[PDB]
Amino acid sequence: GFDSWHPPAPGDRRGPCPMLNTLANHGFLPHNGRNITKEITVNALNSALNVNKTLGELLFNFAVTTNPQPNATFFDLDHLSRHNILEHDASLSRADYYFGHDDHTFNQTVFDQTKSYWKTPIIDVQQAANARLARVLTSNATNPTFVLSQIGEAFSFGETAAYILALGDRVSGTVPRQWVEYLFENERLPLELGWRRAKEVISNSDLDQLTNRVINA
Ligand code: HEM
Ligand SMILES: [Mg+2]
Repeated sequence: GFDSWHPPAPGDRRGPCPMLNTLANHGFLPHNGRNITKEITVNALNSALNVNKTLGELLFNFAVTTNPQPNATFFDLDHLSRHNILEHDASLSRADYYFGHDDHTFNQTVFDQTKSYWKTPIIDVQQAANARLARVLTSNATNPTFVLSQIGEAFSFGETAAYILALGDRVSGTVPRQWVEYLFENERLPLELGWRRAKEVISNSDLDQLTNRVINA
């Protein structure tokens, strides 16, 4: 829960999502990142972040498509790392698969580029959109195998909306820069800096409206 945290050990699976990695480190998800079921996913997202259980189920249904095992009713966090299923190029904190065949390890050089677009202590929708676009332009210019499919692009917009929605204020569309940086660089919730679990339930409609604002910006 909120009061426990420890880093992954050998055998603990981690993937390309900073938030799922964080929730496993806290034990909201199994700390070993394995055998994650619909019920575990829905309960972890609701307990930790106040994600609507309907949204949590939809996200699980995406996640489970990455498990290579036939007829799987679970996923492990490293299944999410399979290139161009849910994972995609032009991430904010991971390298493109092309360069070193590692699209899952946190990459400080990549993240430093993203952070350079967060110029003020509060991130707004415009700065969030700039950071993501800069990553797309950089991958496009440097990765000869760069692809951002229609679905990958929709995912990319949704991921930027997600850190605003889970950590910040969905009406103003703002979030403290330090909390987002803390999440990515520590894979721990920024509780000591004052972050509180969202008091309003986070539903599909909330994610949709914020995603569309990032697109419009
Ligand atoms: C079951 C639920 C979830 C699943 C299956 C999932 C899956 C993923 C995957 C596969 C990626 C990699 C995409 C890429 O290539 O960049 C990713 C990235 C990301 N996810 Fe999650 N995610 C979930 C929940 C969340 C939540 C609740 C948040 C709230 C903060 C979140 C925030 C992010 C962010 C900000 C990224 C971008 C990472 C980057 O660009 O480096 N995710 N997620
Ligand atoms: Mg990626």
